[PDB]
Amino acid sequence: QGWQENKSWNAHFTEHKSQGVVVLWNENKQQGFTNNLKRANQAFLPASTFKIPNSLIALDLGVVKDEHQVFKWDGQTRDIATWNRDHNLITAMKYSVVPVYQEFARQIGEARMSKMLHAFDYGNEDISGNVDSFWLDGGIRISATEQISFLRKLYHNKLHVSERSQRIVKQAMLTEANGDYIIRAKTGYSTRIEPKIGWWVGWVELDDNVWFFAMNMDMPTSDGLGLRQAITKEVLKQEKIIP
Ligand SMILES: *C(=O)[C@H]([C@@H](C)O)[C@H]1C[C@@H](SCC/N=C/N)C(C(=O)O)=N1
Ligand SMILES: [Cl-]
Ligand SMILES: [Cl-]
Repeated sequence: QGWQENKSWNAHFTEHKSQGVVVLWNENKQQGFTNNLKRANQAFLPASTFKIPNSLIALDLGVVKDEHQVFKWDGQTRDIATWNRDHNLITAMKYSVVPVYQEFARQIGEARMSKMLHAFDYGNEDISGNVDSFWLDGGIRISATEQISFLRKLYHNKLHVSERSQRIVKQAMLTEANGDYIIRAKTGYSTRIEPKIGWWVGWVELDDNVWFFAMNMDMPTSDGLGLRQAITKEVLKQEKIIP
């Protein structure tokens, strides 16, 4: 089997009248768990979770000099208000500012974007579509288990980019931390192509172990976005990963 199936986590999806998959990886024991082995291997558009490889590539090619470089707002008012201001790599990740990352992809270019995604072993490695939207409405597809594989390489500094690039991106992935755990992660909301889904991918660092996770769920409207982190934390608590 490889992966173990734990159907009891479906209770957390059903409790919120939702459908989806959570995948966990225990790094110390090299064991994986999921509520749905089939959906765990189903490949979707990455949407904003593609900000992780896009950040790595932009840094390594010097499109982004460091996490303090300011990317000026282009003056075009967009629907998410946090986008209509200047950003650096830290705040553009936090607020998931698409137009900044679309400019990164334009500067990287089709040829180099394709070779890096092949170097990364990322999903189906297919960038067909527009250079600045293929991860939103083009041909790239990645499963939850494939996100884990990619994230594990990032955690260990094993992707073929500089160690510094990988350290900066993991810094920008910082989402939450207390005296018990650190979460580094990235959210995604795929809306341009059916089915609309939400993503949350990353890992939980403990004193003696790290737990990688990748989840996606059906997201017909934006009012459910909070359930990405809420369902994931319910699974993490049930498995006694976080208190
Ligand atoms: C990437 O996944 C998304 C981009 C492609 O639009 C961004 C946008 C936010 S959600 C939009 C604000 N919702 C309000 N209700 C996002 C996310 O939260 O994952 N990623
Ligand atoms: Cl994006
Ligand atoms: Cl940090």
